[PDB]
Amino acid sequence: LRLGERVLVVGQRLGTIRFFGTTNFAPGYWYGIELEKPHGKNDGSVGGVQYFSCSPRYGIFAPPSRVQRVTD
Amino acid sequence: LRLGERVLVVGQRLGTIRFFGTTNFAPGYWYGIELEKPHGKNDGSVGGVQYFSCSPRYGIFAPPSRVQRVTD
Repeated sequence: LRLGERVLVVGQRLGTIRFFGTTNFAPGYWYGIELEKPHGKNDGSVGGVQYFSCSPRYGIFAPPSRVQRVTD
Repeated sequence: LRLGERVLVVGQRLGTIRFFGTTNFAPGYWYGIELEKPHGKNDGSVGGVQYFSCSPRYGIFAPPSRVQRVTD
């Protein structure tokens, strides 16, 4: 890992669960989460299909394997 | 994990290494990274102390354990 190298940084963002269920963008069950900061990718909808509703950029979707309670 | 519950979502952000070295904010060696999106926490400095320089919010710092090459 040298200077200039493109990388991926692993981290956690705090948010609130606003949805859990199947979706159109992918198989499986997904949590829809509203972050505290504009670090998200959507407003609760994906490709026009709504799942939950929040301000643009604060919305995000993640599989159970990437969601954990703060108290854990 | 019910609706309304506050949680932590684990994810990865893409970025470029712009620094590696010791710092004032904490012991150990830290990578300073400039993300592609305003999802960071600083402009390359922390508490007035500069390490690298980038636009506000695109800068972030992370320990070796949380940084990985894209090709991995």
